[PDB]
Amino acid sequence: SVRLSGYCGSPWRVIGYHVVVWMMAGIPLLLFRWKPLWGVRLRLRPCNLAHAETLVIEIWQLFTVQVQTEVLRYYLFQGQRYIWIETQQAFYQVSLLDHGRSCDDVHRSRHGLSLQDQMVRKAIYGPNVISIPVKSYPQLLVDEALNPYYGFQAFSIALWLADHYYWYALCIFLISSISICLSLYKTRKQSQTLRDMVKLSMRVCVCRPGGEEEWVDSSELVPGDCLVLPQEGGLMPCDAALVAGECMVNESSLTGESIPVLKTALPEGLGPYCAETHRRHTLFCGTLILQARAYVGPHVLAVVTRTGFCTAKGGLVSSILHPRPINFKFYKHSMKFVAALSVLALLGTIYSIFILYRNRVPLNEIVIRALNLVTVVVPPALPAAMTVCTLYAQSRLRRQGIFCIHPLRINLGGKLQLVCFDKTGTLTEDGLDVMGVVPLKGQAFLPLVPEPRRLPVGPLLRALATCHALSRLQDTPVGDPMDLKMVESTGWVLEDSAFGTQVPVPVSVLHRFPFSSALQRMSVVVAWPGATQPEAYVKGSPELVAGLCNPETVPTDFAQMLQSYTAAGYRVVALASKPLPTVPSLEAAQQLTRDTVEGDLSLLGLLVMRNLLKPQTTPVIQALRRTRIRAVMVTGDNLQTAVTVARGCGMVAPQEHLIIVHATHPERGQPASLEFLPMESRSRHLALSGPTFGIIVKHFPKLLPKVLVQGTVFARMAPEQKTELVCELQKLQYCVGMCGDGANDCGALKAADVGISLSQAEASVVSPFTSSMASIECVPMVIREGRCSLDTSFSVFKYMALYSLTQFISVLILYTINTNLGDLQFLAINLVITTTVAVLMSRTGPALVLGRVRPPGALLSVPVLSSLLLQMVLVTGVQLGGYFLTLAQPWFVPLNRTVAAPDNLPNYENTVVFSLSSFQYLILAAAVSKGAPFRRPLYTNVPFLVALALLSSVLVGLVLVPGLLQGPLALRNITDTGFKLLLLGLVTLNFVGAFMLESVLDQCLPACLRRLRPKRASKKRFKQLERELAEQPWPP
Repeated sequence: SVRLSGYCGSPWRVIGYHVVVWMMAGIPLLLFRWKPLWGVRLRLRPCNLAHAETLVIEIWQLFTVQVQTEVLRYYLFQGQRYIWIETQQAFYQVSLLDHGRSCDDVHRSRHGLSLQDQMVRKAIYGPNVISIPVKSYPQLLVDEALNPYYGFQAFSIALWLADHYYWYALCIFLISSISICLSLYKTRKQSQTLRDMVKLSMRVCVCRPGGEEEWVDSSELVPGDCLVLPQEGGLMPCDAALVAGECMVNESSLTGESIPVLKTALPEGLGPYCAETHRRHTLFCGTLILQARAYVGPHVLAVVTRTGFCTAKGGLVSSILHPRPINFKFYKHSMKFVAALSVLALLGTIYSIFILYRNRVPLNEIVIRALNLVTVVVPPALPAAMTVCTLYAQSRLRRQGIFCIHPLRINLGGKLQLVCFDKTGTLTEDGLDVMGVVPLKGQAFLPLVPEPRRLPVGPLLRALATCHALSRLQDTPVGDPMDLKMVESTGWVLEDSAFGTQVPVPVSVLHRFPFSSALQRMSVVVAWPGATQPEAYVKGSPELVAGLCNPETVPTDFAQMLQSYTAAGYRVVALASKPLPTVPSLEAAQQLTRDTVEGDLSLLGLLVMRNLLKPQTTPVIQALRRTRIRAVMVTGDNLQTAVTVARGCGMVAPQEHLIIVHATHPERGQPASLEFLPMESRSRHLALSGPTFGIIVKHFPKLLPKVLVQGTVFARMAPEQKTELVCELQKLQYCVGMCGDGANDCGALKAADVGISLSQAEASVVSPFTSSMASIECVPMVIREGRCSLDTSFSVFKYMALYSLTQFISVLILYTINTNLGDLQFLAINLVITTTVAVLMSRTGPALVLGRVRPPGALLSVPVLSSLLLQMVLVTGVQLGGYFLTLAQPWFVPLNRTVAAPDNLPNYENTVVFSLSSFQYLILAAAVSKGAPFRRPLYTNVPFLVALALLSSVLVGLVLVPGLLQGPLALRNITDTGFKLLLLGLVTLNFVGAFMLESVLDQCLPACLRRLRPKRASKKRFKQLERELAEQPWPP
């Protein structure tokens, strides 16, 4: 859903808008930066899109986009270019200009592109540059500092300068500048990282039509141009389809896979070109071409399909630059909470005005001091503290091996209620492994041998070690992981082809028949010194190989045992051999036909190779299931294999039931039918394929929510189906995590609320969350860090509120008696104590164990608001007790009410209130810092503990030892010592009361709230569905 609105230019309206906004006030600019639709409507006049000079885009969010003309009228929205099609009278994305053209069109453009036609297509498509818009420091400062929060901070600096509070104005300016510098640091870091990541400039030879070859810069490429690649290979500058030749490509920079992939020439045909259907033929921008072979012609040719942001790397970089806004509002009723604090602030302000009038202070000073009191509850350090929290979260994850490109996405980790896991690579080992081999003795299968190394030397061992199609590239075996795994299992070393015994003669490959997808098998011709005649070894599908084998060799237990292996999630391949009476020689064996070798075999043994589960998978799955976080396995593999892995990793514990949901296509004469297939070894899981999922999505919208709620295994799903599944689960107000490492999981990881990729680098682009570890242990780490981040940000907001209300009460108490909190005392409180403690509060890390209780999501919660109100009650009580206790002292002398502060400073009332409140800031900071369930205990934070200890020591020095900082801070020297001990006892009483109140609330109050008002329901659609299914189970 996108809406456009073309606005043609007009000078008089623009100059009128300019003068009105500039001269009238700054409020219109604020409401425009809040609601820009009114601003653009006033500034510029709506008109026909064909006459647009400045568009408006809605997606609901508003962007305004200039239109540029070159005659080509184009604009750029979020990197992508849209051009003015005159015939269609619309703006079409250049990503779809040649979309749909067939492979024959690509092979026709193979000859290249005319230089003039290249020039026009470069005007259309733009340069082949993923240009990250870098901003200068003045531009970044303007973008940051013009926040209305910093505007209010500057206004407050003006008010405090007016009241001759120079030190406090300097404090506010320093804290605001620290906030701005932190924002600049993070923003410029991210931008520079992106720029050096996409930096790319090369000279690539392009095949100009007419037979000549042209060398241009990398940015000169346009779609439809023909590249020629170096025979040794290089880096890929564009997104091209391979038309002639083959090449090794290392797609780790794009996909994250380190293995070399075969990229072959595009198959000629009348089918539309697709980067996904023809992926094996498509070269991607940013990948590495290890080598290129020109089997036909003199050079390897590729034809450019996508340039700039159109490429896959361009799409990923755009998704990083313009991320989809986070759906979750973690701070539910944040505006209501801020208004609930602001009504208390307004009551305090009206009381301040009343008492200031009652103190007979001039009206100008009344309004100045009321404005200062209002500015008190807008803490300068709130943005700094809130950015520091996310910076610490990102640092903790990075030290754990988890990298996030959007640190605000971390809080979504503590909101996760469901995590989807791709099976292979993520839950199971990346490839198959040798669990056993099944030799024969005549017509009887021998017992399984776990390791093939100790098998006696013979035709079966040689078939295991030799019947393959390996090719030693760079002294490294490459090819089918099937073959690589079996040959490394045999222990024989590759050296046509010869093999050396691990510890017993070397064996040579006289001839080799390469594997074919249609044949389900392959064969070789093999001889060794000491052999009377060569032996031909065949490995392939057991059913087909057994037919080629002699019937008197194949045991009758063949079918039953192969089914027994297959049902257990294994993968069985058969090994057969036959003696060839041909003389052992290179020439003689090369003339053997495939039919001769494949026919008349003998069954020597079976090979079983299952995909092992990673050791870390089961503990993580059971830890997530213990936390009541749904573990869903969304795989493209077989359903039986998926179910076996799911039961093995603890997604379906043995006491649980698993129902396989099967859906029949609505063929002619009948509708679509759902049938449920129960199987034997919250407690009822469903297993269904991709076809079944699509059938249910189309024809069964009523039963789809229940399937999604109690569906655990999702096998045989295509990547579009994985993305659809993630979206459908999110439609039930799940917070879905996706932990697929694969490249095919790209859409699901982009769609999911938390998308984690397992084996990546520091600079990976595949998903918002990337990890370096191969195990799914990064998922509980992300969840623990997200819960810690949510708890930490809640504690920081609570401390900011408590902070602010405490200082507000102190200023009110001092206003009542016609004094104030003094200049350097504001500086000390707001900078030395509060900013330090607030930016060190968030440094403590997540709890070491994931627990069932979830962090809250409502800032105006009864627990949070009750905590704030009951902490402020005790703060006000302690300060007023201290003030009413210093009055009772005999040495006390009332302040000079005639003058106004700071003229009457130092005075005993200011001294007592400053001392008490300064201790209360540290007390509240320690009180809001909860540990378990979501964080480590407070003392594990050594900077925070050192700050609390040193600041408490400095405050105790201020109270006790005379003459220390009592000159600058303007503290009256209290001679009495029993009174100092009484004040310290009042501070200790407040410190004990704050922690006891926090403990009592945390323990009792949830129980009291549940007993008082049991929740009628839960707003979440999935929880409603879970209760509905408990009432009446759906599959009967």
